[PDB]
Amino acid sequence: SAVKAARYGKDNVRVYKVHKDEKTGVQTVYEMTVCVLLEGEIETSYTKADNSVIVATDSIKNTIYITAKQNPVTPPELFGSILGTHFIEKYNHIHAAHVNIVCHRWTRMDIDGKPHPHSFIRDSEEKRNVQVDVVEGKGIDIKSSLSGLTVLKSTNSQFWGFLRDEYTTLKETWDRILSTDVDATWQWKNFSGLQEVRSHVPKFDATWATAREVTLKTFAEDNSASVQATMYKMAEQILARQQLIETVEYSLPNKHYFEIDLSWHKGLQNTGKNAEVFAPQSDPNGLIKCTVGRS
Amino acid sequence: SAVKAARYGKDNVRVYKVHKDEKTGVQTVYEMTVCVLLEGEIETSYTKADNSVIVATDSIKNTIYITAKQNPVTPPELFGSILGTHFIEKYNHIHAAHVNIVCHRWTRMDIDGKPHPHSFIRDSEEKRNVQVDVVEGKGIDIKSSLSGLTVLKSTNSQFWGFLRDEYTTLKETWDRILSTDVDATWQWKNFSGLQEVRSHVPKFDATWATAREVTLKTFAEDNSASVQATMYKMAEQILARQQLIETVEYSLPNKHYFEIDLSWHKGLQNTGKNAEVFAPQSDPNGLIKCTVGRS
Amino acid sequence: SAVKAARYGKDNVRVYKVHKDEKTGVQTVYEMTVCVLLEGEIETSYTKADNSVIVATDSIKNTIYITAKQNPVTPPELFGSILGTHFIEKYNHIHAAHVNIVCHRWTRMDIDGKPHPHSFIRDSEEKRNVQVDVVEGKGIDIKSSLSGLTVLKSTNSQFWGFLRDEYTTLKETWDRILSTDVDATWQWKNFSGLQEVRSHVPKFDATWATAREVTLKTFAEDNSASVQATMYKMAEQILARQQLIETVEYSLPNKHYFEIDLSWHKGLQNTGKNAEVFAPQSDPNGLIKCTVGRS
Amino acid sequence: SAVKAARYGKDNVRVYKVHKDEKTGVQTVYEMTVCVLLEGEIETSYTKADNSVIVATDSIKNTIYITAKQNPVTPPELFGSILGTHFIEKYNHIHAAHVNIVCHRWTRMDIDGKPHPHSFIRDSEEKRNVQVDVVEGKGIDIKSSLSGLTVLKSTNSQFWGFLRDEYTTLKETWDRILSTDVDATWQWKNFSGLQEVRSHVPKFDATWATAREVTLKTFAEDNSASVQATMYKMAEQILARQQLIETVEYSLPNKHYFEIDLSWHKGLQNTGKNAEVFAPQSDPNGLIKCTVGRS
Ligand SMILES: O=c1[nH]c(=O)c2[nH]c(=S)[nH]c2[nH]1
Ligand SMILES: O=c1[nH]c(=O)c2[nH]c(=S)[nH]c2[nH]1
Ligand SMILES: O=c1[nH]c(=O)c2[nH]c(=S)[nH]c2[nH]1
Ligand SMILES: O=c1[nH]c(=O)c2[nH]c(=S)[nH]c2[nH]1
Ligand SMILES: O=c1[nH]c(=O)c2[nH]c(=S)[nH]c2[nH]1
Ligand SMILES: O=c1[nH]c(=O)c2[nH]c(=S)[nH]c2[nH]1
Ligand SMILES: O=c1[nH]c(=O)c2[nH]c(=S)[nH]c2[nH]1
Ligand SMILES: O=c1[nH]c(=O)c2[nH]c(=S)[nH]c2[nH]1
Ligand code: NA
Ligand code: NA
Ligand code: NA
Ligand code: NA
Repeated sequence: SAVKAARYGKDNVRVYKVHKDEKTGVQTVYEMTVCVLLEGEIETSYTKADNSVIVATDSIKNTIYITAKQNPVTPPELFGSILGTHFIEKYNHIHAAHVNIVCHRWTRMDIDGKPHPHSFIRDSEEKRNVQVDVVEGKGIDIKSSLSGLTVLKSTNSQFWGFLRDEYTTLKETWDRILSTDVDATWQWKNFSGLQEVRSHVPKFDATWATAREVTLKTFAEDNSASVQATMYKMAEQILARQQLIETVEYSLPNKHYFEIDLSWHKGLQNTGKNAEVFAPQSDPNGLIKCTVGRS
Repeated sequence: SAVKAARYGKDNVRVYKVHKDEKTGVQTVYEMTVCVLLEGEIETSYTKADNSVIVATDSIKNTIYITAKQNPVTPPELFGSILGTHFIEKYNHIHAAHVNIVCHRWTRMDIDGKPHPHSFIRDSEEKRNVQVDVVEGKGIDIKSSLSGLTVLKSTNSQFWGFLRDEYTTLKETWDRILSTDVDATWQWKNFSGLQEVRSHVPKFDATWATAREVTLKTFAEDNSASVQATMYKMAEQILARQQLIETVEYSLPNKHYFEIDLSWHKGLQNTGKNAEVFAPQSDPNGLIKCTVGRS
Repeated sequence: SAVKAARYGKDNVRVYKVHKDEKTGVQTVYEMTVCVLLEGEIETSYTKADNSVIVATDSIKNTIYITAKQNPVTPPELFGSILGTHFIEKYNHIHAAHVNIVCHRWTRMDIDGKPHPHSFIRDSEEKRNVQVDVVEGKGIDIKSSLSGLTVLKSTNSQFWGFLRDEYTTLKETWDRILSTDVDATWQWKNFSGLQEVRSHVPKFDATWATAREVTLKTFAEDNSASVQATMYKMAEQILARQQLIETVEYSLPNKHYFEIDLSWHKGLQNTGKNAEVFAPQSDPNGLIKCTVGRS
Repeated sequence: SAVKAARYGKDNVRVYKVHKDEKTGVQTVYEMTVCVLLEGEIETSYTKADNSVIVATDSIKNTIYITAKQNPVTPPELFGSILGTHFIEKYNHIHAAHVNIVCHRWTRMDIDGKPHPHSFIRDSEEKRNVQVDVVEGKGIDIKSSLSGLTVLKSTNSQFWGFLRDEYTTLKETWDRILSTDVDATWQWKNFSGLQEVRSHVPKFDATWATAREVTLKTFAEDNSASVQATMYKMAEQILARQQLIETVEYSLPNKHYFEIDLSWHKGLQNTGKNAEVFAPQSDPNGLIKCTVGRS
């Protein structure tokens, strides 16, 4: 036998950081969950019980906290690039570092219509994420994403004109509910190293804001022919608004809301134009994916 | 043997309802999860295989949807009272109906600074709940609550002066992080029946807004001596602002954020006034409860 | 305002203990999750910021580990009684201690048909639980339970003869699937204190084994008229086999498996006696409860 | 813009099937969760609102149930190959079908030491899975796996000799607890189509049994130098026992159990050889991966 691929590290590392402005007295908090997996000349730890090549996962954890102490943790594209660069520079035998960051929401509270200097709310489980792959000799590859953005529109979605054969029972519709959990990922141009990532730092928060804004406005305003056609519109707009990204990927479930025929009970009309009460369906669900690139 | 207590029904019934204003073109959505458990002269279904006394759970489900078609589903205190009243009136042998409602958030979207007529976002997993117990001969007992309201303050929490003995290792602190998931419940005066519940309908949304506002402002502004002392302040203020509630109950976890001593690494100072990076702890957690009534 | 009820403590405390027999070389492991909530003369911590009455939750955590070091952790009825007794004896102002224990499964592995001396498997998420309430002046109240025992029978369940009215659509059946997650609780006679609990220690594991065996055999062998009638049989048998318990409580969901009519496709017959492929339903679910006592 | 990749279909489709032997009266149940994603000449559904190319996801769901009615659902490698082959043969414009199957455990009950003909238990959340990729022109690619197999050994694990530098605080150990959730995947030789998959059908259950047996016995018997070294041993043994698989992949978390120093309390000794009570850690966790192929 032979090792064909190997990586190891620390997952589910919870990290909080606070920034304090003691001129203004305003505090700002950041919370994330970090994973770091390393690759390199490590196969003998698997084949020969040679632990000399292992940077212990506990030491990887220590390194996350130390790096967070010594650097800004935002934007996450930058923090992940600094962290991954550390590992491949510090350790001659480590040749790639793979950093995932899940960013959790702590939105400043407004109290009596003024922002509070040190109190925050989790306004939803939506996440902002990065995957930063630092590969020695080959730069830094970054994917950015938003996930867990759960939305619903009650009309201005349609689905008709689909293939119909002996497996088909679904009725065409010109007016349905559409609800989904948005997972949207933008893939950046390869960066040559940390310096280039630093040179683009303002584009990271700006591109996440553009992706979110395009998602929300397109979802709300598109009289949707299908999940596929709406998601494609979102992707092309994001590509047109940030030339340093190469592709945009969407993964959208179709979280179904079924009409309920009540006409068996006192003639009640609850279907079609009369549909008011629906049964949200936990499973199954459609799942629609696409990756959009430039022509 | 003998049956001492028995109840049965349908749980986890997902319900959506839409309201359409075709003068303004504005749609409004509501989504909940309902459970209904019935009690009455039903013991023979357990002891003698007598199913004649059972209102099938599927029929209970049908009844939830029909009631939702025929009535407003808001406020949930009203909807639960209508639903529970139906069961004890319709069925001579059913003497109590226990209705739980979990209300899910679908907040209208703002697009380009205007509210959208039919697009919504799940802005957090915070719930609004009711437990409505309709008991024949004895009125309607309602508990209202908010749950899953997750908050954090980065300073202006303290914990010192606690008991110290041979089991104690915890250091006193005059400046700590406080984070919790708020579960707050207000218990209404018994209502004599549906008419009385209807007569108070505006107080339900108003009291939920008061509880939420008091929670948020007290959490943000109290320089907290302990979780106990802060939660008590919230409860007394809610009681002073709604005379039709009898008690306020809080259940608050203390979701710990631990300092990380890094001085073992290049002398790094990250404790006390220098604390910037912390380790959020998933478990264990303090859990602090109280029920506050009037003197 | 006034405090009407208050309790505080530590939740979600994970605990492992190992026993090593260095005559036989056999090791045995135990893993649980513990919560302890205390009551007593503590209201001033809520109303007056008086932390002197608080046994810090961290010290409660320390106490769980110390008690686990100094005593057997099995059976959980005993461990919870020792722990709760400690708090009300150690602290004059603490008058009740409420201990919940969730016991996790670590079943010894068999390798090449022999039990392994120190390797274990989690053979399901079924739990064994206790709630032990130690109340000064009033003894020790113990509830024991098994939960998360998930079972299915593919036939020999029926449901017919139920009430039928204008809310009913469900078809009678003489042959259905029955699946549930069993939650079964037995409530012990009040114990006067720790000595009496100790005097009954072998009855705790024996009664849990009886409850489990009765559950499994009755579920498998009863040609069930309804969930209610089967669960009642289980409860009466457990009461007849342990005179020191006063009541048995069951809470059983009816996790539905729906037939799928495929006759629209090439005449396929998949209903009634021809039913082979079914759609398991995640929600909603029936929920059936009863508490059985002695006549 | 241009579509670079696209796939769509139905996820989270719950399926039960029963087999009845009415000579022996024995029933056997199978339960799974299925996902099917299709690829092909479908980009115009995204770019031009052309739904003519879409096989509706509801029809994909119908097709899963129909295929389950008409064929055995075991072994899952076979069922997934039949299902995926259907889509690329039925639809000229569909060129790949990607089928995931999660198989749930329903183990026959033993009652009074005899197997019961129609009653079953969920003996753990361990799953058996397949990913079957049917690609027109290019055969069938199958990955098989076991996941959620949670194990613990209380001794006969070590971790010493790892790299030590200014980021290292971890103490070497010659006797630790090792616990993990096993995710193990074997990748089969490409099959030319359904006929070849059928020709190997007995090897699927046999190879899953070999992988499980090798995992369990190696975990229990290896005096482990590290997670890496133990997992590698498992992989090489599986490769030596099934020549039709090309690689074996393991992904193992190191679910940490920390010693608890209690010597601050009455001199209690609970570390090193005296370690009996431990704190299981929910997060973070080491994560160790490797893919093993043949030399
Ligand atoms: O692409 C990745 N996504 C993740 O969410 C993740 N988590 C860990 S660990 N590695 C990775 N890689
Ligand atoms: O937008 C949709 N895309 C699909 O592929 C599909 N299939 C079914 S069913 N509804 C929908 N809706
Ligand atoms: O008090 C209750 N709370 C709940 O969340 C609930 N759910 C069901 S079912 N009954 C109840 N009762
Ligand atoms: O506010 C608090 N109440 C407590 O009872 C307690 N115990 C520990 S530890 N921290 C805290 N904080
Ligand atoms: O009766 C109880 N059951 C539990 O599961 C639990 N958990 C905590 S904390 N107290 C309690 N009390
Ligand atoms: O055993 C049952 N009890 C019930 O109350 C009920 N209701 C429906 S529907 N099925 C069942 N089955
Ligand atoms: O490789 C896969 N694994 C899965 O668990 C899965 N689920 C769906 S949908 N496709 C896939 N593909
Ligand atoms: O087996 C192990 N592999 C590792 O890479 C590692 N790191 C730490 S910490 N413990 C362990 N154990
Ligand atoms: Na390197
Ligand atoms: Na009645
Ligand atoms: Na006391
Ligand atoms: Na094809």
